[PDB]
Amino acid sequence: TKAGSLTIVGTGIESIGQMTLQALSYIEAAAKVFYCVIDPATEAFILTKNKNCVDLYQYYDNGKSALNTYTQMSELMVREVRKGLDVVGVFYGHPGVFVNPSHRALAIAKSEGYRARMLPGVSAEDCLFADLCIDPSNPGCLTYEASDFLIRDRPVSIHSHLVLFQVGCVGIADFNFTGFDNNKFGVLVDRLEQEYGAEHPVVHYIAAMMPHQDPVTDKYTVAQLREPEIAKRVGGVSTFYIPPKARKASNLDIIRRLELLPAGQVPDKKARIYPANQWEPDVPEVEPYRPSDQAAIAQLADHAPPEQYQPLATSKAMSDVMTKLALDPKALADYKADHRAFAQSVPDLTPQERAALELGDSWAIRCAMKNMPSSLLDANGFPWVIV
Amino acid sequence: TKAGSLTIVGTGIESIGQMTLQALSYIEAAAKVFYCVIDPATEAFILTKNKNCVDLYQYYDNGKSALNTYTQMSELMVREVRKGLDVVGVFYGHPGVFVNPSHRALAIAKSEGYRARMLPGVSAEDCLFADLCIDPSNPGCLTYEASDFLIRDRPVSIHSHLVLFQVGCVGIADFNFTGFDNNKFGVLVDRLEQEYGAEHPVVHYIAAMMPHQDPVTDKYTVAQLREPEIAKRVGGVSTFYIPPKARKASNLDIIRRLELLPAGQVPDKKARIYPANQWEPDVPEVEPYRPSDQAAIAQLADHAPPEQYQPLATSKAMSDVMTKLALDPKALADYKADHRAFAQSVPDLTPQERAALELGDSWAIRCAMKNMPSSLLDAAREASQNGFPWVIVVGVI
Ligand SMILES: C[S@@+](CC[C@H](N)C(=O)[O-])C[C@H]1O[C@@H](n2cnc3c(N)ncnc32)[C@H](O)[C@@H]1O
Ligand SMILES: C[S@@+](CC[C@H](N)C(=O)[O-])C[C@H]1O[C@@H](n2cnc3c(N)ncnc32)[C@H](O)[C@@H]1O
Repeated sequence: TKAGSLTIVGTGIESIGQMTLQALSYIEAAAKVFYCVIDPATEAFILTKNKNCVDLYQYYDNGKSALNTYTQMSELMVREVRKGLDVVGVFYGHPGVFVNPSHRALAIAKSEGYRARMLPGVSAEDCLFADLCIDPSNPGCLTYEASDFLIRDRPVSIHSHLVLFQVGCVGIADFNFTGFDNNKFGVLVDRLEQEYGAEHPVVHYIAAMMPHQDPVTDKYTVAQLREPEIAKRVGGVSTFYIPPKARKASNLDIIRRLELLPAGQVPDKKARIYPANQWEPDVPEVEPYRPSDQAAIAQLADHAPPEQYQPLATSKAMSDVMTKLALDPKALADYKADHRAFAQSVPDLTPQERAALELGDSWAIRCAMKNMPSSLLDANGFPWVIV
Repeated sequence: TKAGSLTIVGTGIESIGQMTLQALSYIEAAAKVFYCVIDPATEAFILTKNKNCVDLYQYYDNGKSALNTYTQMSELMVREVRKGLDVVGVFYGHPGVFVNPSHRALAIAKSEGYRARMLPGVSAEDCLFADLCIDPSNPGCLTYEASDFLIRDRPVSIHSHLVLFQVGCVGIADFNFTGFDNNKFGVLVDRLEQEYGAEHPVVHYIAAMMPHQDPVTDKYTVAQLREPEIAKRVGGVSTFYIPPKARKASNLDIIRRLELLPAGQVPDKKARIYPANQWEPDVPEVEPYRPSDQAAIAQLADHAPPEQYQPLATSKAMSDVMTKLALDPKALADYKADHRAFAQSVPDLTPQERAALELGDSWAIRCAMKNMPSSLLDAAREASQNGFPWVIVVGVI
């Protein structure tokens, strides 16, 4: 209703490639773009996509508090929203993951009654999972800012993943163009030694920022982090991953109340699904091809899709319109204003496809796009993860 | 040297738009594509981008263990890798976040000496942060699978964010096409009552899967989750967000070791940085425009970029090649195989740009694309000494 909007989007971590299709489309559509990114290829790429961009990075300065910079960054965006423009703010990675000015600007915009939305992006933690070959679900994940971790004495779990952002700037309030002197780093190492022990592994992680670079995935002991040559390697794009120390056992009361037991059984805490976490100290080898695995693979020769499976059965015209709604913010806005009007103007849709667009309900769109078998409907069927 | 590769990529959560540019380019470049996605528009989109796709979802069945299905899905991918093909597996969201077969397939491919890589994507947790307007950094974030949370008695922190995936299938071991009766949901609700109290908020979160839909961001008390009408709403794509019950105070020893109070002390721990988390119970109003904020804004009129600021100073030819390397997997592989030959054949690069690309060093590329000041070039010679952005979470910093 009110003129003016703020859409905050991400670029991902690795230059250009980790930007989402929707982030790109919003950058292109914006009246004005404000950006804070940390590699020039991504900056150059953004400038090719919109003629009215402002680099927010110029609002940092030596001995200028980060908070004054962030107040300024968010005010530059919100000023343009107040003038009635469709504004896009761009921050590297996920624009809401360890970022101050995005949240400020959106909350101000929202409080003054403008449309305000954050679009998710690929974070450094997303890259971490991908590059270190770990899954937050197994065995759970604790994520902290390193200074907050120390100052608020945040709990660790030795049975779960621990991820620490900003380990290169422990206790730092003021910006500096030649980087952080991280001489309170030893305080973090003290905490890690107390929680995990001197010989426990810490993985120093830096996601590749350019498409041809390898990630840094260097394992050190907690004690090695005290060596000057090693502590020097930790910088402003460094994250630590600390693997679990032990496997947590199962709670017999919950096992009973969930009915996961037929008489006596033995699914051990150390009996793991392949593959095991390679960073975790003293983890045994797990066999990828056990007899049960071999038997499942043997069944592939006789495989047919089951009766209840729903094959895709759509059309070029329907696929085109669903793609357009995802990749054209203008088309989406029109559809959102008037389902019926929009749906009538779409060429080459079948009566079912048109009807389904008119309603906009998930089931109608699903039936138009998937053949639902008879065996299924005599009862929206989803995959999960076993941990 | 060994022929064949496995690249596993995500599609994000919201249909089509949340796919990354690199996920798309790998899908297009693949010899064979294997996918597991949960909306038809994303599925249809994938099929327009590659001619040799296989839907992995057909390997689920009633009375077939999930583990057997996952062994099968991974083996379909790795079989094609062993034949020397560039294979791409595709999973919705981030392909390594609450997903079994991706990790298995990659670990096998890696162990047998094939090129193997996972490309990250946008997870449901990423969507959650964006839609619920929260930052994992403030005040820290614990993320669990709901059944594992109960069975292993995983610890909560009442001072940090808690995110629980798979709240719609508590204790469920068998696959079935017609969904699941979440009959053991009450076991989760008891644990949440124990940890947080009956009146503590729980946010039922479902990210929009189609671009036109709105997310579900429905706040309930723990007690309200016992009502059948409310419990019925929690399904297979439901995640719970539980906000902090209290703010944690600061440690005086660390405040002293980090030298964060020259004057002694201030009088507050809940004098928050704007904005506050609007899901927290009894969160006070935070002032966005304090006198210090107004003073910072007043300085915008006279602002000039500092001397040390590095303006972009590149060329179309350089921007084009860096974009190509990011969006064309074949160009990237060629470049990686021989930096110098690749660099020689790029048209219209300046001598510095060519030299930078020949080396491949990130510092050299940066210096070819930005007008660097002497002081920053001085510091780099005698780890990367650049000012990078950082978040402030602790008010006293
Ligand atoms: C202000 S935050 C911004 C994070 C960003 N919004 C994201 O989505 O990851 C800066 C911190 O993110 C992490 N980070 C940024 N780039 C990284 C990279 N290439 N590899 C590993 N961690 C990184 C580091 O912990 C760094 O101190
Ligand atoms: C097997 S996992 C796969 C997760 C996916 N790889 C990702 O990156 O989020 C399924 C679980 O993810 C979460 N999930 C999936 N889709 C979601 C949505 N649209 N909104 C909220 N949570 C979702 C739910 O917790 C669900 O039970």
